[PDB]
Amino acid sequence: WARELGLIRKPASFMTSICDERGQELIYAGMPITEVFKEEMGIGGVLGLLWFQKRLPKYSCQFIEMCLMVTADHGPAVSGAHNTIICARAGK
Amino acid sequence: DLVSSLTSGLLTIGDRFGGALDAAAKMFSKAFDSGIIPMEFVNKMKKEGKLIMGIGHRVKSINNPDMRVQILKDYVRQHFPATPLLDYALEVEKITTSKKPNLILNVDGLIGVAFVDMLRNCGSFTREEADEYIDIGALNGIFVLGRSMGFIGHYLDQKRLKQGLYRHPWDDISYVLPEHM
Amino acid sequence: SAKAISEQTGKELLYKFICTTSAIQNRFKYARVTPDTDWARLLQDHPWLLSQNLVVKPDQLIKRRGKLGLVGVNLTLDGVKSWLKPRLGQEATVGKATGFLKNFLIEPFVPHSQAEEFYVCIYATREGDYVLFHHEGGVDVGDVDAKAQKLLVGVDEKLNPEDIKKHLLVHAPEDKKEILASFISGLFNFYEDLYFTYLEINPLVVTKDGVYVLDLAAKVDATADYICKVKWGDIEFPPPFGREAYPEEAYIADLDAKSGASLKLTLLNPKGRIWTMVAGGGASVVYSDTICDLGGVNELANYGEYSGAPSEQQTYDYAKTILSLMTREKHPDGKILIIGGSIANFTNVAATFKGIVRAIRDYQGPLKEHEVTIFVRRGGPNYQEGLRVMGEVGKTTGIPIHVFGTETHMTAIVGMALGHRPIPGKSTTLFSRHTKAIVWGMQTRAVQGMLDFDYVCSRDEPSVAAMVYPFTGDHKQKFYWGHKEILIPVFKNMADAMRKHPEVDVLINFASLRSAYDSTMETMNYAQIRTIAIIAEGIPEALTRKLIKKADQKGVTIIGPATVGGIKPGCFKIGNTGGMLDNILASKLYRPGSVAYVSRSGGMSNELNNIISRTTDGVYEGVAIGGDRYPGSTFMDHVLRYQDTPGVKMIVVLGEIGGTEEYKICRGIKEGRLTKPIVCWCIGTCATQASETAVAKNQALKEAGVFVPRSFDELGEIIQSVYEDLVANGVIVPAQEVPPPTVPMDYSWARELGLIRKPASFMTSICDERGQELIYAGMPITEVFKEEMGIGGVLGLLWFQKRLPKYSCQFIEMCLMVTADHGPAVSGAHNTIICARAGKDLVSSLTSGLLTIGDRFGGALDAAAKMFSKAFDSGIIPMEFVNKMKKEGKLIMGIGHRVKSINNPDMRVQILKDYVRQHFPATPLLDYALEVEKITTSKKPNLILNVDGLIGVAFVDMLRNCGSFTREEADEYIDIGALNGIFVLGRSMGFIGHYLDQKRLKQGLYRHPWDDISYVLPEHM
Ligand SMILES: CC(C)(COP(=O)(O)OP(=O)(O)OC[C@H]1O[C@@H](n2cnc3c(N)ncnc32)[C@H](O)[C@@H]1OP(=O)(O)O)[C@@H](O)C(=O)NCCC(=O)NCCS
Ligand SMILES: CC(C)(COP(=O)(O)OP(=O)(O)OC[C@H]1O[C@@H](n2cnc3c(N)ncnc32)[C@H](O)[C@@H]1OP(=O)(O)O)[C@@H](O)C(=O)NCCC(=O)NCCS
Repeated sequence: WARELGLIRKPASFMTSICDERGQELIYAGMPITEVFKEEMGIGGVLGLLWFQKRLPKYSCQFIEMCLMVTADHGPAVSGAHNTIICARAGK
Repeated sequence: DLVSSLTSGLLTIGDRFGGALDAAAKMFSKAFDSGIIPMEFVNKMKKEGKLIMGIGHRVKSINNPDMRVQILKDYVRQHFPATPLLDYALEVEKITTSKKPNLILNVDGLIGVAFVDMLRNCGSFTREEADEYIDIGALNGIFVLGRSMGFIGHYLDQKRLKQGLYRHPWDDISYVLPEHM
Repeated sequence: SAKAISEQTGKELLYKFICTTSAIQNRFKYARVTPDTDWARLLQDHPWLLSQNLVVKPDQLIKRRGKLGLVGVNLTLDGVKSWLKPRLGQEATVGKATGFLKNFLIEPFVPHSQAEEFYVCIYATREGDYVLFHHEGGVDVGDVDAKAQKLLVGVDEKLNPEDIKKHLLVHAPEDKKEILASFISGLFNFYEDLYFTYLEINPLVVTKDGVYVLDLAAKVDATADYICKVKWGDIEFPPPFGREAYPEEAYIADLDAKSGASLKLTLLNPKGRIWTMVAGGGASVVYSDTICDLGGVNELANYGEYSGAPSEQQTYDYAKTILSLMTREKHPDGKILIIGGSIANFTNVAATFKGIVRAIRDYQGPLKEHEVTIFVRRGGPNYQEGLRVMGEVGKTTGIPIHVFGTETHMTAIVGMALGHRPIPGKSTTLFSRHTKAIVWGMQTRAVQGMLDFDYVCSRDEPSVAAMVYPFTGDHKQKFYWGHKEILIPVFKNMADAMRKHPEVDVLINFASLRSAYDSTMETMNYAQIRTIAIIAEGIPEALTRKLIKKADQKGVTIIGPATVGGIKPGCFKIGNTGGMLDNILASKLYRPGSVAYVSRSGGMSNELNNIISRTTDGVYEGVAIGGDRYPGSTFMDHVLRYQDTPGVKMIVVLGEIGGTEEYKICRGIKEGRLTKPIVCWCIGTCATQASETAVAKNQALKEAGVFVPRSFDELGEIIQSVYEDLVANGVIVPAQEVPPPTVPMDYSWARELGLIRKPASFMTSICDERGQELIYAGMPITEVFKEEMGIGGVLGLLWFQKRLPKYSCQFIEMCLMVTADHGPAVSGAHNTIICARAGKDLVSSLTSGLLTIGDRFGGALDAAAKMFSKAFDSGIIPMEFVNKMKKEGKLIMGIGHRVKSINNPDMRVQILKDYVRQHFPATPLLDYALEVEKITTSKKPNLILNVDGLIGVAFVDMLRNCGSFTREEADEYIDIGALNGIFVLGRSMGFIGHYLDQKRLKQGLYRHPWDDISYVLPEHM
């Protein structure tokens, strides 16, 4: 009540310049979610919005998706995939 | 569950929280084997702009001291033969509390210098073992294994109070977004 | 603070760090004789005592021992042994001080004539250093300023021996003229290199063999240890020669040592009636001055302070020591306790009063038994509630307590106490409403105070353009402009701030003493900065004289070296001057007045704001110049700066004892320079060089047309008289009190004074970290270590919040010893080894091993407890339980092994089973589990009771069969997972061991070869 009638004051931590969840639309970096889906940017476009806070050009967006496609699975011999298999086989 | 709650608490024991246990041993033993005075070690450490690890604490001061530092000091004075690095660290502590009262020699610095004393002034560690166990990280493990009891205690307590999901209210945030990206 | 050093350490530093080609003599030939010293070690350590002639003299900072006759001259070893018998342990009398003699210095006696002894004295002043030399030294010189040749060497400049011969050695002997210049130049170089202040070598004796130094005297700038601790070493600063300290005085000295505040106590009279426990620097000397000026010279008991916001425990200890010192003697006329103080800056008055009234309620019986009268005056934030708390304790205890606030004059409290009255070129316009500053450093409290002042003084533009901090990168700090939230950029280097903001002209230097000099020397070469305020403290006198010199060169004015700043109402405020916005709005410092003032200390500036506010129309521009030795701008520069401003109508000046500046005020007003009415008072008369004392400044200023009150009780009366004369003459036209803008206060301040009531999450019934002792479950950490409960005991405190019995604590230590490492084959140890071989770190290796302890690995600690305790509370015979877990699938958890079967036990289940059967009273569930294992060993021999099942059933049995668990907490912890906690905390030792061991064998990255994979991929998806 004392801040709704506007008299108290509060220093607020956690500055977070990404993804304002309040309001009538889920705004990303500066661009709303309906603009994200109308401008037809893939997940590379929202990687540019959330991580870099820039609307990256449409060749860099496809390059970010190409990087997330080639840095997918590379066999289960390697150590991280091996630990995931050990924890899945322990049924976690 | 227990392992995910304790584990998501244990993945913050880094350099600012609780991982000063090894850097307050490496720094205080790298400035004791290249022997300077404490009053020049502090000058060098401020001149380089880096933090003296294991000398600062957010909430405790000299007018509000933490007692767990005193319980360890009164043990390492008696049962420990020949502990000079702790005396060096106490010298640096009072040099820094003469300026700012906030900067008090932590338990994360007292355990580091007392463990270097216990490794290199008791038996069975010569000088390559007792420096390998500082370089490898056997002093962060003391903090992680000690604080696991507290984190499991906090999991059990928040499980027994039947508390709900946490939401962190928007009046503690101040979103500072760009204009229109 | 330049303080004295002993002759032994002076000669030690001289003989060790001198750099001369001259023949120095008697190097490291001196002996220190104490009352506690022996003689065999002395003869073995210094052999020259058995070879030469000896001169012994007391070194307890005794001045002019020749005029007193305490010097042993030309004696043998038995000569000094027979002469030191009435000198060691006898209370000597020197000047006006009778004190113990406990220190003597022995020198080799030298042969010398009257024409060999000279006088060298290098003492520091504001412009530079004075090298004073006299060709006729000794004790009977007398006139130390009327005969000798002086030479002023400027700051940041060197002294050449040709200049010594030209100005200083004109009347030296010719057979000493070549070596004396070398010794004086080396002595000056050593003086400048070790940061002394006043070095007096008398009497120096240059003879044919070399140079002897008979007596020495030296004061060293004690705050230059951060630059010269390697050259000083362990300096033992001696106290002045006087009476030995009382143990309570030494107790408060120890409190000041181990505290962060300033806790001073000195008992002038342990029998008298007037005790004064007054917080503040200048507040204590002002209260003792108006005790002295009201007939209380002889019966003033103590004087001291508790300044700089002490903790509640520390102010309780100080007030307890004062209330115990005023208790042991009786005074039937009546004892008076003046718990005074000025307006505090930011401290909540109710907390310090809470400490003092704890010390009062601890001494209420003796305080009524000894007829005390407590007079309290305090101001600042929440002084209303603080004085109301003190009035509540005065009502409830029954002792007379008289609380006064900002409405009272500062020292009329001691007026109504003793029975005297009843109890009821440089610039001028430095600061403007377009003046933007640059703060240097992370001082967000001071910057938010300045921005709150800029809001409330009706100023449309913030007076912090940017902050500068090189230890972090460039970012944008979040600050509060009224209700609004603004971003203020903190820059790494000052070049970016002076590039993007060319409108600034003032840098507020909040760097510490180890970076303030370099920061303002980096600042002073920038053209836009025309004033510099250095708020730090500890900066040495040599570095601040170099700052004064470069400020006079570059034309900037400096209000730095130990200050709080200075406030110009309506335009600007330097950091933390004034205090909170409560103080700014109560003292009406938001609209421009017509009075200017100068002070030296920053503690009396708030009282000056209060007095001018209550008795005048406001303050136009007020400045405190600093609490250092050589202030960056003295009183006369600010009075001349006030003279050229069209807004000032009168000027108040608050001076102090020491330093000749009010004489410059006298000469400036007499030589036709000052016209506006000056009011002044020099605080701290209290004299119970005599040409620069406070009564000298008062008698000098009273005659010279300056309005000077008699005591400090009448300062506001004099200022009100001068103001009502100036409003009768029609020059002062007071404006109308426009209402200011309002700021919201603070969530922290509103909860501290207690009117907000926010609901708090995170209920946490464990480990109260706050307060003074790390409290565990309900028991402090000192009781944890005193009652010898191990890590099982602190597990019972943190996890279960009960005091577990000593067999159960040792049982939990036994469980954490058996559930440690069990080989690296297992899933969690394997994951820890793979993350350690991928070179990660301890917490990610242990953590990614700990994320396997679920159901199939580490789940038998809890499943074999829930199973054996569900099927024991349902009343089932062990044969029926084995058959019930047969028809439903469901192999019994906690039963089975791979090798150790029977007549070949587990040998770590046997240790736990032995401990439980020997120590646990009334263990039914282990006996039920042993009946089940006796039934199921008949099927297969290797169906022995596992250790993961035995710890489960022994733990459930311990919880529901020992004390302090009922039965519904005793299976609540089983349901929540205290057994999973036992396994995870046990196996963490093994996983950290595996991390360290794979880090120590220096293993490489793991690849898991394709011979052990067998890909079973589809055909073409
Ligand atoms: C833990 C820590 C963040 C707490 O410090 P803090 O109370 O927040 O102090 P702040 O960072 O708010 O204030 C910064 C000022 O104090 C200085 N300072 C703070 N901690 C310092 C430290 N350990 N060593 C040297 N200087 C320190 C900063 O240099 C800076 O100086 P300045 O006044 O000239 O600007 C910090 O001291 C630290 O990182 N210590 C090393 C890690 C550690 O020991 N952690 C155990 C306790 S959590
Ligand atoms: C048939 C044979 C292979 C079975 O041997 P086995 O040791 O009983 O092996 P099993 O796996 O069947 O034993 C499991 C038993 O222990 C029980 N058990 C196993 N794990 C259990 C657990 N955690 N908890 C409770 N019970 C468990 C099982 O329920 C079962 O008991 P059940 O009979 O009540 O069902 C054995 O008898 C044999 O070797 N026969 C060949 C001999 C021969 O003729 N040789 C040729 C002549 S030269």
